[PDB]
Amino acid sequence: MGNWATHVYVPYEAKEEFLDLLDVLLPHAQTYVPRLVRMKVFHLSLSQSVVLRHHWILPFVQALKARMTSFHRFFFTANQVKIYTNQEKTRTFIGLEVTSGHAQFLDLVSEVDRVMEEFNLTTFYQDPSFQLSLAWCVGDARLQLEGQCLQELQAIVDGFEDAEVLLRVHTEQVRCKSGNKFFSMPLK
Ligand SMILES: [Cl-]
Repeated sequence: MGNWATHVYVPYEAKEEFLDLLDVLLPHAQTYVPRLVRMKVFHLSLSQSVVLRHHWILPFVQALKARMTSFHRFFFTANQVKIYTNQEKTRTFIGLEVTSGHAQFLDLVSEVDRVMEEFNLTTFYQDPSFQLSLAWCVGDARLQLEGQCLQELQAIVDGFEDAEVLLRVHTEQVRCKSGNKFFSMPLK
């Protein structure tokens, strides 16, 4: 029945205020790299993207639910613009990196990692970061986006009047995507 792309993350509610901020940030970045495309959904990753045999999807989700069940909602800040690539430098991203709340994400990762190991899947990246990805493009666009563009994007965010949309985000759930299936679970 195939091996399914599996990924664990914390959903980010993309409120109108956030999407309307992106309506300013993205065209600004597109003056430097027009081919940037907005992300469709937003979240903070807690696992690598792995592949899992179909037979183990529901057991994996059950194991995750049991470990995530005891964690509480918490607040985080994501208002620092970041340019990053995938490992092979064939995709570039613009994101908002988490500052306050990073430690709480690490605690979630520690429990997700145990479920990964239980299913013979890789644990999280060695030097972890958490970020809301806003937009991406093909190729390595760091030279066009780092420097002047990055500083201008940060100035737009800094000028967003400390809006709670980025400053004090209240997490509510953990979600596992496996193929075209989405399995949610609440934080307390
Ligand atoms: Cl372009």
